[PDB]
Amino acid sequence: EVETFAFQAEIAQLMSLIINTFYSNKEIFLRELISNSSDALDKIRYESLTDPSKLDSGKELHINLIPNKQDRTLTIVDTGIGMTKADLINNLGTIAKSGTKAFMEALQAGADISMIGQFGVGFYSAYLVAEKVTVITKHNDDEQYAWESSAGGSFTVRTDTGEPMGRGTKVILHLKEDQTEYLEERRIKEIVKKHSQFIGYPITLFVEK
Ligand SMILES: COc1ccc2c(n1)C(C)(C)NC2=O
Ligand SMILES: COc1ccc2c(n1)C(C)(C)NC2=O
Repeated sequence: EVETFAFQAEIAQLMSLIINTFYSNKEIFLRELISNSSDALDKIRYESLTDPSKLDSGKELHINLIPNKQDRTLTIVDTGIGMTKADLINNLGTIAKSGTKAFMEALQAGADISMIGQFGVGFYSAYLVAEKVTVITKHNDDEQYAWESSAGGSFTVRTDTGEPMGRGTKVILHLKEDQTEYLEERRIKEIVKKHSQFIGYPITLFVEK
């Protein structure tokens, strides 16, 4: 059973701006997704201080970067707090509305797309490099879900029947045909070192076979 939802008009507008604007410095998408993963990890770690049982779904706090050339995907996996169904449909988008308006105003005043994370809507930079984004997520208080959007104004949510993740979030970037440099080990290594070198969780860059 697949549910289809419309983005808020303001978020659709943000996504079209990201897709349509000419802007060569696309690599910052990775910093933004890793930053989100670090925030999610910080959150479950803080909650576990007063309720250790929140780590019964997995003690390890880490980020994995997994390229796959056959599928032309780059996956950013974390074992952070995860997202509930309400997070996926409502909560994050509610919070994103104000960040989007501020980001739009900053751009008109001379900011650039690389500053998107300073407004709390860095996730949508994924559409600098991906034609489709799939998000698999599992929060301790909810079931495992799959969210997906190719932009165009809509997204879907369904219960996920794939491999159980335990707890956390996988962001699967279905890369655009001209963005496959982000599958290469040396390129990902370079970007992590430049923009994410002090993240307080181990980042493991998987190798392809
Ligand atoms: C990467 O997984 C998550 C899970 C929950 C949350 C987030 N990311 C952000 C976007 C940092 N805000 C949340 O509430
Ligand atoms: C997976 O990490 C995130 C971060 C921010 C956001 C999202 N996911 C969705 C739920 C797609 N909407 C957001 O604003």
